[PDB]
Amino acid sequence: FSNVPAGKDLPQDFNVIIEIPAQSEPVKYEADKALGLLVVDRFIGTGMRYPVNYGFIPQTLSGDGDPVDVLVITPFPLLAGSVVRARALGMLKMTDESGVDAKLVAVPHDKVCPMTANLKSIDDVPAYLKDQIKHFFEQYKALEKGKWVKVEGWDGIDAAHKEITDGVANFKK
Amino acid sequence: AHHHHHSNVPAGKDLPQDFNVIIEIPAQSEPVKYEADKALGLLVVDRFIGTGMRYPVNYGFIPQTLSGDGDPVDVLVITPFPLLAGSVVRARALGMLKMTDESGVDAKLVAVPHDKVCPMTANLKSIDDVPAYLKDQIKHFFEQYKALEKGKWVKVEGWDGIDAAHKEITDGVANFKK
Amino acid sequence: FSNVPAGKDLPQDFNVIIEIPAQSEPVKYEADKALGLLVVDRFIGTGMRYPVNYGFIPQTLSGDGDPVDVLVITPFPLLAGSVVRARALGMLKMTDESGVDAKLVAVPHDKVCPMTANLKSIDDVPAYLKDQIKHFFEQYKALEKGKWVKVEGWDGIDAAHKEITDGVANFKK
Repeated sequence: FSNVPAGKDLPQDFNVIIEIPAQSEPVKYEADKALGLLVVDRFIGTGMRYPVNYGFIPQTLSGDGDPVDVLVITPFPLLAGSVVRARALGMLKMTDESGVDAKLVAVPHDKVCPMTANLKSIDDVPAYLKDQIKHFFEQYKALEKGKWVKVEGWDGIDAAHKEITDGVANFKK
Repeated sequence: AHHHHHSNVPAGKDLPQDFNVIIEIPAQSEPVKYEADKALGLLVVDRFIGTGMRYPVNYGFIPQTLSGDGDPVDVLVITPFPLLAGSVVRARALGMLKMTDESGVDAKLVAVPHDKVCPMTANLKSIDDVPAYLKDQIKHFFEQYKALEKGKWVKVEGWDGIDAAHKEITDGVANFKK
Repeated sequence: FSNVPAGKDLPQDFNVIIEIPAQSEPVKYEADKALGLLVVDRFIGTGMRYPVNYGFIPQTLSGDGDPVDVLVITPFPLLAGSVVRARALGMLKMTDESGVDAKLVAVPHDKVCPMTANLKSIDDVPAYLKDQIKHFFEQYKALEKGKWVKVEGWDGIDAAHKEITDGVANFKK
């Protein structure tokens, strides 16, 4: 996660470290140090599973103190902790109760995943998947307090690439 | 069975109503038992359990209890999605499932998590609150889970209440004390 | 894997180390030693999952430099890296763009898995399961240029035991 380059040919050709695999259970665990065990923290959202793989681009800083943030679309889930060579489709833009959030949207390299090769951009994503992606985030916080999420929409590849370019630059200081 | 008389984690922050449960088996797990082989340094496939029915619920134990010898208090955690094995969940009692083994009475505690870990189970106050469907799947699991094995049998006796649950917990923690 | 004996009573009674659990995702990973992580290699075949367990018999050597290959039928998948006590049902014979390949077909020992006990030969194996297994292999390299697979048919317990027997001997040489 630390020694993983951002990409072989940036910003078109980037690496993503998987965090949460598609279809993952909506449950947050939390290592107790003082204990050496995983503790069940809480149950996330209204009970909907993660609809895509979620991860990050290593060696990036997105002005969120966080790394650049990626939703990776694949026909089968990817292992948490794995690294996938990827390419951008675009981005999901959201507003929060505490600001703005863009998630990058990606598919793997065509040689890795030949089945996603027909997905040239975000407009190529079936409407059902896109609708499951946005709905996930709209229900994610659900319930909690004075928390919420509004999906503002989708941006394109060029915006994706800018997020990536800037992320790689920030991270260098 | 369970009440024969010949860790780091605490039993609860407010016994007996408020306890901790270490998950051993997640819900919906394959009915297959593996055993670590010390020599080989590998998991060996031990047996296919029962008749092929998956675990209808999460199974774990309350730490720093003894219900019988080398038998901690036994717990069936109800949660809308499975819990990682070796994970710890703060729970509360709903009641009990009462069973007879070829080795005596086996009483499983039933539980949901804490209302702030799992808001979805909040509406479940006792075993009567538990949908009929889940209740039937849980006792059915247990009816069938020794099915394969010579000289082994189970006899599900029925459900007990939150009071009986709470008493098992106390005995449990007390017996671990002795 | 190398600590592991071939069997407790060869050839009828043998051990299989599981590599690929049944129902596994058709996704191939690869450990990158410089990185200390798993890298997503490739999405395999046309997207059909592995229809059976796959492993090998330790302390063997088939005719081709590899250990004896095994297809292990079980009601439920088996953990990769685990060892199961098994018996033989027969063989699946294929032709390849580069030659032949025979796979051993096994179920676990009756006491390990009572529900496979009625399967005494390959003829007892449901046709659906059989068709599933063969189709998997036929569609597997499918989508690779100059790569193909042609299932020729099945052989019986005697050929299975022979492959085991010869395999054990080869390893000793």
